[PDB]
Amino acid sequence: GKELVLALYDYQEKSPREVTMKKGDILTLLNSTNKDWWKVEVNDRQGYVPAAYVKKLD
Repeated sequence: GKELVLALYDYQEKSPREVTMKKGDILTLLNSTNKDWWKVEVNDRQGYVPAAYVKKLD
């Protein structure tokens, strides 16, 4: 995915499939098909984070 999202809160990964982000991070939204968890790229890391904890930039 090429779209960007702003991390609204800090979030430490709770499972192997999740990824960690700091508030203010600009992440690349890879997949937003799931209503609750969006897959994002945090710099050079990849995984899921709660959709409600990020904000699409467009």
